[PDB]
Amino acid sequence: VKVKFKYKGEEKEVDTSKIKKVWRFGKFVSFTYDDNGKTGRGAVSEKDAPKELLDMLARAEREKK
DNA sequence: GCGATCGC
DNA sequence: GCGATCGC
Repeated sequence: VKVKFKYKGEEKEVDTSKIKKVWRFGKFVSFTYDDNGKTGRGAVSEKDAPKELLDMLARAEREKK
């Protein structure tokens, strides 16, 4: 699933298969992802988040140490 | 300031 | 250990 978001006001897209960590941050769903060997950070407003990312968020929470 | 991650 | 990164 492709996640579309804005990074410094510019459109960006990341596949869920590259996403690492996902968490709720206020009104946003924050995430980190693998950007060809480097950590990338992105955020999408929760109301705009696709289902696949919201499902990953749920899983992340249930299993957080 | 909000939550967490994660660079250094 | 501490502080920048992400949007606002």
